Amino acid sequence: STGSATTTPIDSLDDAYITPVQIGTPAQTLNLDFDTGSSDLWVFSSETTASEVDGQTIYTPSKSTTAKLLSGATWSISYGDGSSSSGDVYTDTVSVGGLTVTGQAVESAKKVSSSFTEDSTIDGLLGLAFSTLNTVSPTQQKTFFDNAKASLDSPVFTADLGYHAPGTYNFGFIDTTAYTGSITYTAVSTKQGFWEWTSTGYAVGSGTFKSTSIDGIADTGTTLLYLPATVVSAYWAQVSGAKSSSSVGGYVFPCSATLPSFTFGVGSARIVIPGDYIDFGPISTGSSSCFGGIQSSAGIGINIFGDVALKAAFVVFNGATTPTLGFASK
Repeated sequence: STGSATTTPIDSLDDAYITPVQIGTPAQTLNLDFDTGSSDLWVFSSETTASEVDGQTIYTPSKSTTAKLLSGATWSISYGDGSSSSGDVYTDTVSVGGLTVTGQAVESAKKVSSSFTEDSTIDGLLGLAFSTLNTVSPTQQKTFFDNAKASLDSPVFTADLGYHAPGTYNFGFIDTTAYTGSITYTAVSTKQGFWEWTSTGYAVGSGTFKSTSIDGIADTGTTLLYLPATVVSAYWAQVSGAKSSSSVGGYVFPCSATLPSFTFGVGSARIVIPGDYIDFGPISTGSSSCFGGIQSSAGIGINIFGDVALKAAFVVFNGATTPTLGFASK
C-alpha cells in the first residue's frame, strides 16, 4: 500500500506545515503537524478544556463508531519550544492520503499549553520519530508509520516541504520525479529516538566548504535550523548589520538585507538552502528588524535540521531494518 497527502504552510512565513488526517468513522478530518521529532499522535478534542480551544477543529471520539477508550492510558508531552499537552487515549482508524491504519493510538488532549491554543491552524501533531519516544503510560504506543510499515510497498516515508507553497508527504514509495540528481543516503542513530545523523559540513553563500561533523536531527516539527554557535556566527557575519539580540532571543538582521545561501553536506553531496528561506520577517509588526532562520543550538544540546533545512531537499525517512536518511536536491 501507499499514501500521499499535500502539506501546506500554516502562514506566510512557513512557521509550520499542516497535513489533513482522517480519524474515526465517519471520518473526522483534522489538520495535523507531521513531526519527525516526536512520536505521539495527539489531537484537540471534545475533551479539551474549553478555554484552551480557540478555532481548532476537534476530534469527538463519542461520534466515532470505531473509537475505543484505551483503559487506564494517559499521555503527557513537553516540547523543546516549551509547549505541552496531555490527556487520555483512544484507538481508532487513521488515514493519511489514502493509507489506512486501524487501531492507531489517538491521544485526545484534555489540556494544551497557551501556544497551542493561540495557533488556530494546528489541530494536533502526528509524530514520525521512533516509537521509543512515545509518551503513553503505562503502555507505550506505536507511531502511525510504525503501524503502517509492514503493509507499505517500501518501508519509507518522504518529506517534500515547499517554500511558500504546498508540498507532499508520501508513505511507502519514492517519487523519482520529485527531486533532481540522486538521493544520498546517510547513517542514522536511533539511540535518542530521533532521525539523528551527521552532516559533513557547511558553506556560507559562495564561500569555501568547511568539512566538520555536525550531529543533528531531521525534525519536520521545528521551524528553524539550529546549528553550533561557531557555524551560526560564521553565517551571520556575512550579513551586514546582523547581530545576536538577547531581548529577541537570537540573531536578527535588517529586513532590507539580501541573505546569503547556506549549504550543508550529506556525505559528499550538498544541499543549498537559498538565502530567502532564512528570512522570517519583522521581529514585531512594523519593525524593520527581521528574525533569522539559522540560530544557535548552544542552549539546546542537539543540532536541529528543521524546516528551514529540510524544505531545501527531498528527504527520505528510510525505516528499513537499519534506518537511514536520504537527501536529494530539488
